[PDB]
Amino acid sequence: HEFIPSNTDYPGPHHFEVTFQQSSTAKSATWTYSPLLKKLYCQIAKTCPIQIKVSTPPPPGTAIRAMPVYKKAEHVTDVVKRCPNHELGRDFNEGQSAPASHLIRVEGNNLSQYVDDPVTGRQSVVVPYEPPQVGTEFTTILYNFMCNSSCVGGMNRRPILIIITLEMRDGQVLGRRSFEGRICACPGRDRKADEDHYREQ
Amino acid sequence: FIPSNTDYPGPHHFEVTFQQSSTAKSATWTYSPLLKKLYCQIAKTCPIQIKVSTPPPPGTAIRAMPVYKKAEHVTDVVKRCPNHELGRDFNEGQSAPASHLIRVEGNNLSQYVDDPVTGRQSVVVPYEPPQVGTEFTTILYNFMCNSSCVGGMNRRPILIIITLEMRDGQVLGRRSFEGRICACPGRDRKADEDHYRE
Amino acid sequence: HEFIPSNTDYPGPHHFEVTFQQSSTAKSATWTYSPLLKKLYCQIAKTCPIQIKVSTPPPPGTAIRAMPVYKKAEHVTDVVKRCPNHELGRDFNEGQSAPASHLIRVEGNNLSQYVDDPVTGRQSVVVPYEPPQVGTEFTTILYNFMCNSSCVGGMNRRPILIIITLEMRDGQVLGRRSFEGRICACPGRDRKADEDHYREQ
Amino acid sequence: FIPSNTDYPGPHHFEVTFQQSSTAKSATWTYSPLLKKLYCQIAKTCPIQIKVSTPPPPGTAIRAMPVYKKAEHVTDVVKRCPNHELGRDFNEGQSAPASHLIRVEGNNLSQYVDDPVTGRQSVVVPYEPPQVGTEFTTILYNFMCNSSCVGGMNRRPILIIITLEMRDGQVLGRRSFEGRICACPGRDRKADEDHYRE
DNA sequence: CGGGCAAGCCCG
DNA sequence: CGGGCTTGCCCG
DNA sequence: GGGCAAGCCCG
DNA sequence: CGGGCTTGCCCG
Ligand SMILES: [Zn+2]
Ligand SMILES: [Zn+2]
Ligand SMILES: [Zn+2]
Ligand SMILES: [Zn+2]
Repeated sequence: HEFIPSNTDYPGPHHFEVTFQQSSTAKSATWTYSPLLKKLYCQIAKTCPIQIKVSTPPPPGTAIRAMPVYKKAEHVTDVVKRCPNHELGRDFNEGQSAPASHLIRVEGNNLSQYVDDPVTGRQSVVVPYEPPQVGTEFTTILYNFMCNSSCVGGMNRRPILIIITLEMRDGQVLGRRSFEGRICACPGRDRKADEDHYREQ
Repeated sequence: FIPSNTDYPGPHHFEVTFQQSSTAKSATWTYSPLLKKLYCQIAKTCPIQIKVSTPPPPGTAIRAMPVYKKAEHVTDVVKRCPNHELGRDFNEGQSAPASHLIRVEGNNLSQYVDDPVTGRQSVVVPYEPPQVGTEFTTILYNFMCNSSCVGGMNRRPILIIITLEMRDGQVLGRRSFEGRICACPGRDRKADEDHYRE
Repeated sequence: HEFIPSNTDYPGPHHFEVTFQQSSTAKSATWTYSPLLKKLYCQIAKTCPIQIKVSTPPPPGTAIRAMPVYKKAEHVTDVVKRCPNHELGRDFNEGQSAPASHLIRVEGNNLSQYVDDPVTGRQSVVVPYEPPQVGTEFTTILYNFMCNSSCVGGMNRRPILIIITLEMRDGQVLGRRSFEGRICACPGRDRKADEDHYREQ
Repeated sequence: FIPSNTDYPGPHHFEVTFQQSSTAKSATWTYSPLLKKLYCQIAKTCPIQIKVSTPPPPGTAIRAMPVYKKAEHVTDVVKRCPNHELGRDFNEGQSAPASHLIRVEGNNLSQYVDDPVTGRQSVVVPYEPPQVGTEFTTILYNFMCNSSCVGGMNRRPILIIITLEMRDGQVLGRRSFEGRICACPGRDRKADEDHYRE
């Protein structure tokens, strides 16, 4: 029943950590992350891997949820859905399991379930927590974002925050991480432009 | 027929004219006589002037229909893009279908036509004589998508075709002009006119 | 009937002219008229004397209609009424003879009629023709304008035209004259400001 | 019936803060900590942050009520100007009373009170505890008239009184700040702060 | 009667 | 985002 | 009205 | 891959 989802980082018991590994320096690169600005820059409907870590294994049945919220207060109350244009296109909605309205999708996990809170009307996607893989330090979830930030009728130029939540079976919060998201035509350019705007302060 | 263009004044000489407009960069609308092109903002009231040599038949009307200019695209029926069609911004008002690009404001006797087989869409109003002492009959048009709209007109130029016609359907007058729906009509006109000079 | 009343001057077969007498130059004169800009500057709810003259007198039961219309196309279709504040206002609707909604009222005539066409919702005011008071060139009608142009919720800040129509006993327009209206606190100030501000274009 | 705007952080250390905000001339809102004063654009989303250390009481709710600052006018109820109340521009589409100055934006549990005897207007929401990991409960307010509006607050300032209450209407906590609803909060703030040194 | 200001708003 | 043009209204 | 934003065109 | 331009929109 939580309208206006919290976005403050909260490592919780197990020290919940969200990080970004690959970095492909380019203007029109499928994606990249600005640590300085705590902002992910990503191409529409492209695969992008995010890295999740814990020190101590979370209780059984724990899940990981991703949910978008608007950064600005005026808009915060507005639910982040896909724009009409992209929603109704056959592109990407042709025989998917994911609803057409959802902005965030998970790539490569069939256990992934798409939540439409019946009261708060909020949209999100959850997957069960998996402990890395024996050689590894990270549980890698791979996400898809299905609309550009600029998309008219949808996000319409308005910034969003992506909130990753480590949760119990019932939904209790164990860990939280948030970061700004921008779905772009060209991540590198838009990143550099914003990073320079920060340098020029 | 789908869809005639060539201008034809006729028995009553049908003239479509535009009054003097703002030169402003974001003026709700403007007309370039040089380029025979109307530049107008999305959803803004855009007045057009109709003139005839002789008082026409009683059961006669004026219809406006959009069609793509370029040879490739004429086939395609021009409607509103999905975003604007479904978005709440102007469709909340009862009067016109949300699909139609061209809308008529201020007239209640606005008939929105969807040809049942050649799915062309257009808007018609009964012709009225100018009010006493007046040269022009003014119709108020609204254009409900930007020319640039993706999944709609998608940056493709279109002509607006104003036809004077009988209840029968006989087309006694035809006039047309290029249309562009944009954010900054003044700017885009100026820019075009400069580039016609090249 | 008409939903766009035309503004176009139409001198009648009976030579219809709408005139203004000498107009006090003071900053906040009850009213003043710019012949240069063909616009009256009237104080809200003040006696504003209009001069009307004709070459040949018209048939009996011929009357004069005054109706406000927004000047610009973007607003043309909006009917010109009094703002909510002033309409429901107690401050000027005691001594009530007129509908509180009507912008334009007439002072001194009790044949003064208020038309509220229910077809096109168009508000106007009508009085029967009086051949100029004896020895006079013209007929003096007193108009009152009941809202400031700037009035919010009403005609807020949007210019208007006033259309005086020389009408036959049953409808037919015999002559028409229009002029811009601005209902302000300081007509003199606003007049000068306009006229001066025009003298470079 | 004057509401007690006298402040007391009672049992739980009841306090209201304002997050950091833009220093723009016409920024939707801004707060001068220096002056006990919130500068707000009309009908814009204005977030208030509430913090408590020990929350318990179950039926507890939070109400916001406007009152005039200067004592002469304190007796006068703070309603919306007739213009804005009767107007179309912000009323149809919501389920909040047209007369009330203060509205709550992101909440359906919000209830808009009309004091049967006092005729005072207020808006109450149930106390929601901060979400896990989170410092404060963040209530979204909007203010529906400019301070300057004639027929309402005739340029005369007001205070906003946020009260933490038991479902009986028992003041657990109270905090208050002066409000100014204007077109240009940044400008008015900057100017106001300056016109405080002497 | 005119000068001046507050506070909304528009245009560059 | 300012800077600067409104305008109703108060002051003297 | 100028300048900036941002999807996508072009070589 | 990046420089650049068009067209919407907001502001060193
Ligand atoms: Zn989209
Ligand atoms: Zn569109
Ligand atoms: Zn008024
Ligand atoms: Zn108000």
